[PDB]
Parts: sequence; C-alpha cells; structure tokens
Amino acid sequence: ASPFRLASAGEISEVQGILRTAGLLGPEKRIAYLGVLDPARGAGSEAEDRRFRVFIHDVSGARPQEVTVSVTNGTVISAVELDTAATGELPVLEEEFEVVEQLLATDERWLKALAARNLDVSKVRVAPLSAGVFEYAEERGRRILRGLAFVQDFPEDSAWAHPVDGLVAYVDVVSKEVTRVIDTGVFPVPAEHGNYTDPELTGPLRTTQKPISITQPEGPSFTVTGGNHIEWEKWSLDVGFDVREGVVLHNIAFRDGDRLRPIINRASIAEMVVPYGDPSPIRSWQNYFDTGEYLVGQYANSLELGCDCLGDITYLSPVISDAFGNPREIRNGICMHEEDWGILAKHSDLWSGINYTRRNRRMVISFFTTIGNYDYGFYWYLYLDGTIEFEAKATGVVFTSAFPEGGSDNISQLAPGLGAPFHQHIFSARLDMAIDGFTNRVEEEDVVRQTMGPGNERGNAFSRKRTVLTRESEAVREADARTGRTWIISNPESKNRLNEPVGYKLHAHNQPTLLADPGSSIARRAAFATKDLWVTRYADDERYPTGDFVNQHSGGAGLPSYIAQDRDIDGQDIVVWHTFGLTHFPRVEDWPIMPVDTVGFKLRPEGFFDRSPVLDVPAN
Amino acid sequence: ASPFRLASAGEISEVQGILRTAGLLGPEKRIAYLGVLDPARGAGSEAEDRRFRVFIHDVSGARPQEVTVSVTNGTVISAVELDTAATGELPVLEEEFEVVEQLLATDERWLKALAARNLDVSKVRVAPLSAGVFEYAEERGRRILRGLAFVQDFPEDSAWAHPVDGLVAYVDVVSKEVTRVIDTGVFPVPAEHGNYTDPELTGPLRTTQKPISITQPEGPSFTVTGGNHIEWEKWSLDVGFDVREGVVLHNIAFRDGDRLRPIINRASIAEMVVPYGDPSPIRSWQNYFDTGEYLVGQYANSLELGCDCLGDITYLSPVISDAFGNPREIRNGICMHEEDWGILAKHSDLWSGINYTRRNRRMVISFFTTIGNYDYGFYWYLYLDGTIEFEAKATGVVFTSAFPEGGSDNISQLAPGLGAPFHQHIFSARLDMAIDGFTNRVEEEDVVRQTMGPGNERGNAFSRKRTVLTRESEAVREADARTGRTWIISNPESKNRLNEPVGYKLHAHNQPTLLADPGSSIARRAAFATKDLWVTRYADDERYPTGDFVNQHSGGAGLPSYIAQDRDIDGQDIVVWHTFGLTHFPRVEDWPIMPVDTVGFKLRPEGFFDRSPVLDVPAN
Ligand SMILES: [Cu+2]
Ligand SMILES: [Cu+2]
Ligand code: NA
Ligand code: NA
Repeated sequence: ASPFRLASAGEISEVQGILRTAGLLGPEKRIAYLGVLDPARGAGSEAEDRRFRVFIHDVSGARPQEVTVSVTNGTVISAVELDTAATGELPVLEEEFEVVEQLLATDERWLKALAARNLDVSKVRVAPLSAGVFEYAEERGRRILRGLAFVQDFPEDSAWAHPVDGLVAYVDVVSKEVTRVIDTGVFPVPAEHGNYTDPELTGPLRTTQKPISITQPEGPSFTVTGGNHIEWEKWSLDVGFDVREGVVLHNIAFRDGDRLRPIINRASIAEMVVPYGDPSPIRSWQNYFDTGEYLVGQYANSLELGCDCLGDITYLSPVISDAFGNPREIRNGICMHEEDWGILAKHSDLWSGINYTRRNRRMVISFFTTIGNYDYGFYWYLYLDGTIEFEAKATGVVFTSAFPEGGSDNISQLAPGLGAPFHQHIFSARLDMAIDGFTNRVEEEDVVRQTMGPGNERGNAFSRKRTVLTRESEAVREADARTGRTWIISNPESKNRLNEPVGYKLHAHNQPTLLADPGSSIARRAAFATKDLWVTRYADDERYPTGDFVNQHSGGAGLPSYIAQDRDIDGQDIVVWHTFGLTHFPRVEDWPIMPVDTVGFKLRPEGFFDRSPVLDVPAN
Repeated sequence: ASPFRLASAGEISEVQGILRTAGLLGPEKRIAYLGVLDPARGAGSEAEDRRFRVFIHDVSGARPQEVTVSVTNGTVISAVELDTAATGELPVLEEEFEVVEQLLATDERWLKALAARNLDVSKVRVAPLSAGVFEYAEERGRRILRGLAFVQDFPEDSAWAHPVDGLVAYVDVVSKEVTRVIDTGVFPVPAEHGNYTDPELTGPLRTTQKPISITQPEGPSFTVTGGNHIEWEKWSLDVGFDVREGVVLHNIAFRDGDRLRPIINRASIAEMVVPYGDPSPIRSWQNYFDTGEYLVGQYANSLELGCDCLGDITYLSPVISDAFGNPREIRNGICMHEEDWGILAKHSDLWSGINYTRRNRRMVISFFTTIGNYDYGFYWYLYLDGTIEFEAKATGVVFTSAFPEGGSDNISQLAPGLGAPFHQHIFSARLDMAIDGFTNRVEEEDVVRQTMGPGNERGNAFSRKRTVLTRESEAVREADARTGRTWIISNPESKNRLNEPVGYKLHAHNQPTLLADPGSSIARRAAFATKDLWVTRYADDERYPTGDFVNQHSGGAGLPSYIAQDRDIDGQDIVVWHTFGLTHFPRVEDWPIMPVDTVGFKLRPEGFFDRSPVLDVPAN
C-alpha cells in the first residue's frame, strides 16, 4: 500500500516485460542500473504510480539510454539517448570484470611482461578498476577499465599478498581491445602468503572465549508493517533499498505525544570515494567511486545469524535486477535489531533522597557490501533520546603494492617487500531535511571566546554565535574543531514552548577532507569531498553529489553545478550534504586482514522537544 | 601477595593505629586524604612495603600535616607541617559541607536576604562549593566554602528547579564564621518543578519496551586473582582504586605469544575541572576541581545489578578511610564485564571463495560518582585488537540560575525563568607509558599535503611527517584536526619484524580546550587544560597536573612547573598527560535530568605487533 515499499520481484519482472515489448531490451542490451523513483513533492499525493529509472547499456557500441517506466500503467514514460563523452559513462557491469583478465591473457605485451617475471598467466588475477579521466585523449567517449595484477599461488590463496608492481594495462571493454600495457620495471613479487585461515599463520585458535548470549524472550520492541515500515520507541520510518546507494531511510519521524513530527525526509550515503595517494604511474590514477561507479547495493552480503548480526534479528531481503532484467533477491541483506546502550540518565540526589537510573537502547539498521578487496558496513542507529547516528565500518584486505627498496613517502610496509599505498575513504551523506516540516534553515554555530575586561572582570565568560546560511553560494562550509563548530538545522516557523525555533544539531568527527591537490582530476570529479558541509535547495533531479554518471566524467558534475544556481535556502526545502572520511596510513596490524575502523556523524535534538523526551522510560 | 592489591580494611585500621600511637591522630584531627603509594621504580625492590600517604586536617586551626606511613613496618616514615597559604588547602571534607547551610540559617544578613524574597529559611538548601582564589585578601590561609541557594518546596522536591539568583555567601568552615553575604538584587525564583519521577511530568510510562537478556551461560571469559588482577583475552592488568582519582589501571600488558609485553604502567584520570562561563558575580568564581578538591572516589556509587551494570557482572568493593581513619567499604563500587562489540574483521573474497567473519568484544571497567548535581561515569575499555579506550559519561542535573528577562549571551533557557549557565567539563588523563618497557618517546604525526608538479604530476600524492619531542620544553602540544594530528608513543629500542620501532597511536577527539581568558584565575590554576598534550619525564612526586593541594591554591604548581625542568624525554621513562573535555551549552532536552553525553580518547597499536593480533580468534 505504501509508495515507499521495497521493489518486489513482480515489479522488476514487469519492468523487464515493458522494456522488452518496447524494443529497448534486445540481446545487445544490459541493465546497468535499475531503481524505484521516490514520489515527487506532494503533501496530498493520492494516485498510485510506481516509476522505475533504468540505465540501459549496449554491448555492440550503440548509444546507451536512460529510461523511465511506469509499472503501474505498463508504459515507457521517457527514453533518452546518452552522449557519454559529454555526460559520463554508465556504471561498471559485473560481467565486465571477467573481461579484463580474459582479454589480457591473450595480449602479447601482457604475456611478455609476465614471462619476464616468470609468472604463469593462469595464476595471475587482474583487479578490474575504474579508469577516471586523465591525459589519454583516445579514451574520451570509450568505456575503459584499467587492470592491476596479483598472483594466486593456488585456488584458495589470497592474491592480495602477491601484487605485481610496475605493470598496468588499459582495456576498452566494448571493442575488446587492450589499448596500453605499461611496464615500468621489474619489482619482486612479495612471497609471504596472507592466508588468514591457514593454521600455520593463525596458530592454535583461542579456547578462552566464553559465549555471550543475547536474547529477547518476548521478542523485539519494534514492529514491521507493509514489508519495510518500522515503528520503535516513538520513532517511525521506512527502510528502502537502492542498488546504487544501498539502504535508504525515508520519512524519519518521532511521535511526540499525539503528534507525528517529521525530522528527516530521506537519508542516504549518496557517494563514497577511495582516492589513492601513491604518485607511482602504476597507481596514481586509482580512485574508486564505490557508490557511483560500482553500485554498493548490488554487492551487498547475505548476513549470517549469530556471526554478522547477533541477537533477536529481523531480516529484510531486498530485490534488485540483474543485467538482463531478472529479479535477484539478496537473502538476509539487511539486519534490524535493537540493542542495549548503557546508561541513559542517572542521578542520586542528596537533598531529595531519590536515586534514579534509566538504561538507553538503540535501533540498528545495517548492511554490508564487498567491493573487491574492501568490505564496508553501513550502520544507522536511532536512540531513545532522539539522537540519529550513522557509522561506517571499514574492514577487508588493504590494497597492496611492492615496497620499494629504500622506502617510500606514500606507502606503508606491511611485510617483507609488501607495501600498502596511502589512501582515504570519504563518504557523502545526503540528508533531505524536514525538521517539523519542509521550511528549514541551517545555522553555523561557533564557540566565542571573550576577553577579560568590563562585563567580564574575572575573565571566565565564553559564548557562542550562530550564522544563518541564506543562499547556496555561502553554504559551502568547512569544519573548525578548535572553535567547536557544529551546524543546526532549524524550522523558523515551528517553535518550542520557550518560543525558540525547533532544531537538530549536526556533530561531525572533523576528520581531514580530500588531500589531493586542488588542480587534480580527482579534486574536480570528487569536489564534494573538498568541503565538510554543503546545503542545497531541494530539486527532484539533484540526487548525487557527483552527478548521475560518475564513470569517466571529466569533472564538476553534481554539487559544484547545483550550488552555482545560488538559490534561497533560508526557510526552504533544503538538503544537507555532509562529507566525512577516514585517512588510512596502513599499519602492520591491518595485515593480512584488517580489524574494523569506523567513522560517522550524528544529529542530536537542539530544542526540538519541550523537555527531555525520555522521561517516560520505565525503570524495568 | 601483589604490591598492587587494593587497600584492605585491615590496612586502613592499621594506619589509624600507627597515626594514633605516633600522636598524630588525636580528637581534633581529621583525615582529608588517605591512599596507598605505588612502588618506586625497581623490579622487585623491597619485597613488600605497603606505604600510605595521609593528609591530616586540624579542626582547631593548627597547621595540617602530610604524613607517609609504612603499614608493613608499623612506622611513620615522614610527617611535614603544611603552610596552606603557600602550598594550598587540603581537600574539602564531607563534614564541612553540612556546616555551610547550618551557619547561614542563623546569619542576620542571610535571613534578611531570604525575607526580602519571601522565602522560608527551612526550605532553602545551600550548595556548598569550592572557593577558588580571587580578590578577597581575608581568605588567604583560611578554609572557605561559597554557598548558592535553591528552594526545596517539599522533602522530595528537586531543589535545582528553584535557584535563588542574586545571592551568594562565603563561609569560613573552621572558624564557623560567615565572612560575606552578597545580594545583587531579587530575581524571581522559577516556579515549575523538575521532579522527573512525578507522573504529572512523565506522563504514563511506556509499555512498549521488551526485555533484552544478556547472559553468559558458562560464566565470563576473564579471571580475577589476588582480588584485583585481571586476565582477559591476552590482556593482563591490575585494577586499583584511590579516593582522589577513582579507578586506576596498573601494569597494562599484552601476552604476545610467550611474552608479556608492557604497554601502560599506570593510567588514571588525574584531574577534572568544571569551569563556568557566566560573568555574573554570583557565579563567576565557580570552578569545580572534582578530582583535586572534592576527591571523586569518595563519592562513588554502589552500582545495582541489572540497572547500572547489565550482564554477567563481577564487582569490586574498594575500601576507603572515613575522616577518623575507620575503613568504609563502597559496596559494588566497580563493575567489570565483557561486552559483544559487533564485527571485528570481515571479508568475502571473489578469487579465493573464502568468506570470513569474526566478532569483536571489549572488557569494561567502570565506576560512577556523584558530586552534588552532577553524576559522572568513568569507563575503561580493552578490545581484542589491542585498542585501549577511555570514555567519560556525563549526566545528572544541570546547574541552574535565573534566566534574565532580557536574555543572556552566557546562559541557556531551560524552562520559564530558568537558566543554565554555559560551562565545560575537562579531564586530564595521566598515562605513565611503558611501551615494551620504559624507554619511550613521543612523535607528533601530521598529514602532509603535496603540490602537483614534478614527481607528483597528477596531484594525488599525500604523505605524513613525524616530529620527535626531545625535551619537556617542546612537549606542550595542541590538537590540529584539519591536519589529522595524532601522537605516537614508541620504543626506539624495541623493533617489530620490519625493523621499525613498536608504537601506539593516541587518537584525540579534538574538542575545544579551556575557553577562559589566559589571564584569569582559572587559567592559572587549570593551566593543564589550555593545551591538548603534555609530556614529562617520570618523577615519583609529579602525580597530578594541578599539584598536590588544589583547594584555594593559586598558580605555581603542577604541569607548568614540572616542564620547566626541561628534561630529556627522547627514549626515557615518560608520562603523557592528555586534556579532553566537553563544552556544554545546555539544551531544553537536558532538563529536568540530562541524557548521557560522552567524551574520551583511545590508543591503537601502530606496528606494535608483527601482524594482526586477532588471527587466532575463533568463529564461534
Ligand atoms: Cu583503507
Ligand atoms: Cu554540563
Ligand atoms: Na528538505
Ligand atoms: Na613511563
């Protein structure tokens, strides 16, 4: 019944049929992206109309198309031919991964480079990596992947332990031509294995860990209705899933007495980029846009009960499309559970004699994705006290290289002859805000120091200041941890009982933003990552901070183009885009498999409620 | 057996007997501080000599004394007379707090001020607060407390809802004299109650929360021997307790194969200051040194199973002295338990076909203290992967004032006419480091951005720089979040298998430090709080960042005087002092009882191990 329900297998099957009959899905066609469109702005939208947006690739070389389909009415709404040299290439197809290794295996230049290193071509795996946009004029308008090689000594060997440095190849995956093979010199292939399940490396497993049993004898406190509508401890929201963004949260609201109060209309991780900081020509082009180029939702893991998600777990199993339009279910792809979160509030009062303790809890919505060597967990948390938090968990296997004799300023040594180049992992959260409704504004809040003097005779006073961001051209902001900088999203037309506008405060981790030179290709293509906070006026088609077609786009798409419109954002329907990330100098302890590291942000109420919203939590 | 065992009731009774026999503990004497001394440097040393440090107050006005006694030998080792006008007053005694309200109730100036406000003296509670050092010459060498008034409408009423602004009194608690009563004008006493257990305010309690059951069917994975020695998942440490500092961690070491590797010799929160930022003369003197002035261990709560600590809990019940030298047990004052901590490492490899998931856990050691309106939780965490983390949790009732009719730049409004002055909560962690032994050094690590050009033609490279701090005069450092600044504690004489010095990296939260004007009294007394990191050479008598006697002491002691010695810290026995804190602009949601907010720091291994230390964790 709800317009925000997950796509069903039947809907995807109908989309396939509609495309088929319209002549848009022949044997040369591949679906590179398929997803449901959100309803357009309308606080009275009545008619059911489920629309899907489709990116159609052509393996014969014809122009790709963007198509919009109505599954309710069984019609093609629009179909546009795309000029990819202008607006960017389509996302990478899973089937194009195999093509890189297969094409190189018969290329004379590749084979000669392997022969010089005495490597059996049957043991060389090639990581197929996005190309970016650099100096190679012949690549404009062509679909290019670049390949880096790793040796697998046997079928269950971790190939990441054996990078083949000094060698990179470029491949046109449509015409199936190897355009360049670059061999800069022979590096020893690191010989130690990195097989973290080999007992010779692990040693005897510990026998010291006793079990922790987490159960809910009466079942969980949340309800799920309509497939994906959650109600939990005054919170209300819909859990969506998109093959590009992954888990998307819709309609986050809080029941304050009898009123359902909106907080966030749509929350997602709209892009994530992994730029590498090694200036070697073998890797100096390396930048993954995991969301925009690869689509993190299509690589979501099936999560195992008791291992990935522990406790009383409710699963969602989203449905996506494969490259031919068949529905594919991601079994147990989303875990949902509540967990104890320590003390919520506590006071022992000498004068009243009352001792008071309450416990906190959080609702967890999570999924995990695997993109080549890395694995990322995306966690959304809702707390009893109104706090909303996102946390990314990075693990997997670090991307490796040779460690040069004589050392390096841009690569860590992990094992003899084995290096790991410096890199970042930078996320963009897109928060379509709706604090008590759509009339919102953003203020930047800095701590203010005051000088000792008249009105401050003891030199103890300090204060704060708030600056309203009124137009998009002034809404590109940087962090300042030293002045305690935060950003408040308020509704100037909705006041609390003290006659102050209701608000939520965004707390950033204040980690470094993109480190690349401002003139670099990656700074132009990932401009969002150069600043901590952006605010735009809502528009239906401004979905991603990097634009719709990130792969091999020359730069400037997304946020810098949106912001240039310089629209009014003071008491309007606005979108907050928060950049946050990890700067990873790999350590020895990250090898051969990396313990989780985390980054995130959170939002806390700031005069949204008329008093603490957790006075009605029982002692239990 | 162990020299680091908790003090026993018998040891405290023996200290009392030794002091009595020596003529140092007659009827006019009070014990203001008593604690066990750590063994001096020297492995083995004196077989067994348990020594105690005692601060003895004299209620007749004679000079107090600092005394060291050997309980093993039954002897006074030293006893020095203190000149408090020079070196500071002793910590506040619990029995002095009651004196303030009683004395004021019979003072004609106080009664006249309350009569002017139509307040019944029987309903007026007085918060007795530390005095600091300001402009009042008559306070030098006297024990002064300052009192602020709150109305309690009935015996179970929260008096914090009803501050009596415009009024403060100063009391000599030894002479039992009211020195000054200052009345700057009548403010309305806010009338709304703040009774968070009153059903009229809470509304009906939630019935939606279903139970979460956390059990360990086979018991916990850690062992406790000798009363306070912990072994857990390769970690080894001793849990100490001191009436000033609270929980102290000793001898933190990690069992790496067959070798017990030291990491931290002693970890404690050695001071915590709460400065207020309201320039009103009624409160501009207000600064709590909860550790140095009040002694946070003295006010530790008894923690209730299933409410304060949830799961399979092991308790310690530390013993402290009362003011007469009698042992007092704090029943269930320390909770210890292990917690599931989500995913530890995870990877699904396309090439090898191996799917791998491991779960994390942490050991938790915690205690809670209550000092007037505030309640603070102190949490130490040990993780499987070698990470050590501290977290402070702040809750309780915010300190209140009137809210002035025309608004305020230094006070938040919480309720009609009710204000909450801005303040900070700032901690100092003292980490006596022992990374693989006592030969350590500290390096400051910043990210280095590189310009596009020769050797960086694509403008993608970035790097890092490490600067060794070689002498105390250069080891006073500031955070820099924009450059990703961290500090590495390494051992230059102990290398990992890659021939790099082993180390641990300190990750700060990069919150603002002390905001007061540098010329202020509080900036001089809390100089540690003005910088994020200090490094000193170890010395037995350099225990607290504020010195031994903080109460009513001007500047001149503590960290600024220690670092003036300019000692070699490059590969020496060193101590790291880390300042971290919360800047609190109270929100409506903090009233009438504050949901927990948190701050802390963590240390992560940085090439301490030769590879990941959790390869031997089983799948379960
Ligand atoms: Cu990384
Ligand atoms: Cu506070
Ligand atoms: Na909006
Ligand atoms: Na040391």
